[PDB]
Amino acid sequence: DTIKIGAQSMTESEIVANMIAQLIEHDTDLNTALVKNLGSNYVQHQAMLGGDIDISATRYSGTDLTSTLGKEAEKDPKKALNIVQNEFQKRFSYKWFDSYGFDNTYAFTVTKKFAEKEHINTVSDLKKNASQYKLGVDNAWLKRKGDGYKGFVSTYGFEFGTTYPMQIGLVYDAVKNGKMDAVLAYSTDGRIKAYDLKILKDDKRFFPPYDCSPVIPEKVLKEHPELEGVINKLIGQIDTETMQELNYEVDGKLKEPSVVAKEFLEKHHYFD
Repeated sequence: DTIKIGAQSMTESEIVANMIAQLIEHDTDLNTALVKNLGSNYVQHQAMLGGDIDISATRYSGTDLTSTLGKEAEKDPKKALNIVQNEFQKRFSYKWFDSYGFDNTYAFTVTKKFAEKEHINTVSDLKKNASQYKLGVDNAWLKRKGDGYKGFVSTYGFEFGTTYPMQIGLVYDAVKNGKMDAVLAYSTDGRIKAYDLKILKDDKRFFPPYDCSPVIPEKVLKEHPELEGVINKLIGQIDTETMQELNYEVDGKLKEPSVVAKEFLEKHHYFD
């Protein structure tokens, strides 16, 4: 009776995974374990297949759509969501829930200085001097299909001078400190606001939506009928603006994801 909760290696996945674990134990007698440092959605998916985790705390619609399901990058939020839901159900009997209420999308990000200096408002504005720029990206974007670099190139019609892959958590100082001209940040990271960075408009709508949801096998839900009510408490409850604050509590204020989770659940009375 130990529910195994997967967290991807993002602050966000850790906060949400602890929130799920605590809400489970508060409402139930099921205990819980966290399985951290899953490198990606593929790692998260494989582990669910093998039964190493019972719950993905965080999955993102555009990410599994273009990799796990091998589909085209659907550009509409609603349609892209319905497609992963019906496909996860049809293919695996896994329930991809409705969103928590937030989108966590790749976002081209620069300092306000650099954008005045280079006159940048949109991702197409980068084209003009692109080969002069250094771009910071995560370990996994350059090789991704459909929504990765290969696809960025054939949509936007240019490449950056040099691309630097690094742990996502480092792209926020690297851009503030002039070490990169641009980075491919994640929009729910709270350091974008905290460092007064600028998100460039994705003017060609290259990126799919990345609405965030928990995923749990039906097999696991039927086995523990009191689980879905728990998870249901969180659905539609965390907007982007809230998830940016929560993330910042860990990345900026250096609090444990467990403490951030506890404090959020306490503020909302554990949603009863």
